[PDB]
Amino acid sequence: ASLTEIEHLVQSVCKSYRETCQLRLEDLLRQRSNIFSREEVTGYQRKSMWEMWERCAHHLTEAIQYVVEFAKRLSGFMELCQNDQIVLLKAGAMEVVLVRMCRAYNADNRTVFFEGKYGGMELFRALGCSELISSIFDFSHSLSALHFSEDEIALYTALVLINAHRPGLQEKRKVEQLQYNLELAFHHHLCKTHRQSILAKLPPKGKLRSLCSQHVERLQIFQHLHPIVVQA
Amino acid sequence: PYASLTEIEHLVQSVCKSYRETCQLRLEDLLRQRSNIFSREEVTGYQRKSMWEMWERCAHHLTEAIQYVVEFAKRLSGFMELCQNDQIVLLKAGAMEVVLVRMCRAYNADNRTVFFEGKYGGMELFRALGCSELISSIFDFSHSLSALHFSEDEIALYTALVLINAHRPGLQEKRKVEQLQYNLELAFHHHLCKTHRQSILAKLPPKGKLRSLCSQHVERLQIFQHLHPIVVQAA
Ligand SMILES: C[C@H]1[C@H](C)CC[C@]2(C(=O)O)CC[C@]3(C)C(=CC[C@@H]4[C@@]5(C)CC[C@H](O)C(C)(C)[C@@H]5CC[C@]43C)[C@H]12
Ligand SMILES: C[C@H]1[C@H](C)CC[C@]2(C(=O)O)CC[C@]3(C)C(=CC[C@@H]4[C@@]5(C)CC[C@H](O)C(C)(C)[C@@H]5CC[C@]43C)[C@H]12
Repeated sequence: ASLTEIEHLVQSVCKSYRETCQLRLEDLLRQRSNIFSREEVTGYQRKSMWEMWERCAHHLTEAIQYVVEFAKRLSGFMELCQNDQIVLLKAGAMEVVLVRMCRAYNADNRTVFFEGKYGGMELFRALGCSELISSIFDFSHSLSALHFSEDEIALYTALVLINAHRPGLQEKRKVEQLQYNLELAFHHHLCKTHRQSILAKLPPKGKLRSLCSQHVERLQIFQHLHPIVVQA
Repeated sequence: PYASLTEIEHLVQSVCKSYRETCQLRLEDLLRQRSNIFSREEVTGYQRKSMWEMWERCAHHLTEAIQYVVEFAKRLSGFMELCQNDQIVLLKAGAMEVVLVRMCRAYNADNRTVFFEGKYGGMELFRALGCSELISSIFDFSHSLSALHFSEDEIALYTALVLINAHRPGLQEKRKVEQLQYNLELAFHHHLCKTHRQSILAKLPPKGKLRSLCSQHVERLQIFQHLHPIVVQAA
């Protein structure tokens, strides 16, 4: 495609992101000084595994709704058939949530914004999967080190989601073409803003998939269907 | 392993129990409201609404009804043993089909009205949807279902088989679904036998009828930029 087309794709992906970013970055940043006390930590830690999983499913669900609304504003995505839309969301909506997560993560003290205050990974002890949790914290930590702008997140997440490697696609060449255009958009934007250097520092592609499918598997143990599926 | 009388009886109970806990609205509450009918002015207030407003309302009722159907599925212990892919295939194909069966409970065959947003109204309430043939078709279908005079337990067992259908294309563990379907069939037939209700079997909606009605609604939702309503979307 032309320069004008690539520019228009950059603008439309960032617009769609901006409209669906769930919480404003400034609100997340302002809250950084607001940290759970030890007593509040041990209040979280003493909760039933069932209660913590319920909370964490509910945050996952709500964050995924914003990601599906992101996908719905990418005119490329609304052109795909229904099965291919489901395939991309089922594999990618939760991966996008885990990238967006880095906005709510404070690298200075290794804490995340969770339910009104920042807390460290020990807040989630009642989840009973401390290796998974610690790895999630390492992944967000590696993302924080890139210092993403809002627009880099938009462009990077569009690529996470519009992904021709997902198994089960029916219009693979079409998804490949959309993905190709989105890579051009991302690359162009980074060159224009003197930020090409991040491309070599992005996490290995399978890392994100592995972190998500371990979450999905724990949700399944706790009787929650894939969080793309409407439940209550 | 061929299920005992006790095993099949226990299956009848657990399906009816799951239904009862997720039936969304109580039958009594629906029936009591039958005397409460939209006025002509209220009807034309519906009809003047934008296509986008009425599709928003109808998508919203569909979604919420599907959530109760999904919760129905999650309580069928057979269904939680299925793999993730099969769970999706069955709900994508069957959750809204269950909704269109459950709808008959909100349908009054005496005057062909449906309970919608606090009062009963005829199909003309839905004119702004711009698919009058489809809506007329849905009313005929609910009318035909109402003739059967279903009990809640019959809706429970019928709708479990709407969902657990081993012929849905794309199933990866077809054998597992066939096993579940066969027991649900025994459970439904056993219950109908015991209550002298087997005559309803020949009268159940033809193969594909439910599917065609759901696929038409999904297509219209898709025209109005709503993905398949099994997929979580703006709250
Ligand atoms: C993605 C962001 C969003 C941009 C803003 C709101 C968000 C929220 O739901 O509050 C902030 C916290 C995390 C990171 C959000 C969603 C999911 C996670 C999650 C439940 C993800 C799985 C993890 O293992 C863990 C339990 C640590 C987090 C906690 C932070 C949460 C709950 C939301
Ligand atoms: C299934 C029941 C439930 C047992 C009780 C609550 C229910 C509700 O959502 O209020 C009653 C009405 C219908 C039948 C319900 C769900 C969807 C339908 C639907 C939108 C289905 C599609 C049809 O074309 C039509 C537009 C006529 C109906 C309207 C009534 C509704 C909105 C709910």
